[PDB]
Amino acid sequence: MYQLHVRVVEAKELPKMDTFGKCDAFAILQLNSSRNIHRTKVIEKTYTPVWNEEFHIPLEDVTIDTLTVFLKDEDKGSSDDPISLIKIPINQFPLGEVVDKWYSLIPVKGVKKGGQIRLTIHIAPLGATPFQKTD
Ligand SMILES: [Cl-]
Ligand SMILES: [Cl-]
Repeated sequence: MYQLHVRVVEAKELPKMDTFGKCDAFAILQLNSSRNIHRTKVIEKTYTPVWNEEFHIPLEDVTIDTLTVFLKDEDKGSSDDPISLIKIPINQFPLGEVVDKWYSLIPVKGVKKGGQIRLTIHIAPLGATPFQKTD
């Protein structure tokens, strides 16, 4: 009955993945290893993508669940090209609080920089208003 509200706000300091242009970045969110897998839109040709997209993900156990965030470059022939990732424990957010923070993405092998991503995260009972403190 707890919901993870995650606003994938923006990222910065992304790598130039190819000689032809800037990154076409999008983010994938996954709860644990479950089927709850969400994707943002692709922002074409920028190192500072701004998505400002909200996702509402039902949670299984707020003491152990993990959110994986995986930043990738849109498929241009070789599948989506991984940039970087982070695994965020759900238990580090006080229940009911709206937490707006930057996170350091770990670049995958062969990638020169991982980027930094801003997420606003709010875990609340599913009937509460998302992205407002649950007093
Ligand atoms: Cl182009
Ligand atoms: Cl939205």
